[PDB]
Amino acid sequence: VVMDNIIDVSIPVAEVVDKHPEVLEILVELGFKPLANPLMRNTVGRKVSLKQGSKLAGTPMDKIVRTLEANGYEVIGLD
Repeated sequence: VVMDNIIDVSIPVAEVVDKHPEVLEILVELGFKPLANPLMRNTVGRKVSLKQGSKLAGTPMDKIVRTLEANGYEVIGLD
């Protein structure tokens, strides 16, 4: 059963990164690289979810979901 490493794409990106610090290295390769810096991530990243952010960054959600699954995560909060 899935228990750990769950990522909700519908909550603010900062909340994701706080819960999963290791996921930041993945996200910066998926159009979220300004959020590498804590100050940026805790400003813009508190307003934008992965779903919202992907539309702004022009990264297709399928690319994000595939990448996250390939690195051990289970994704929730999809449309």
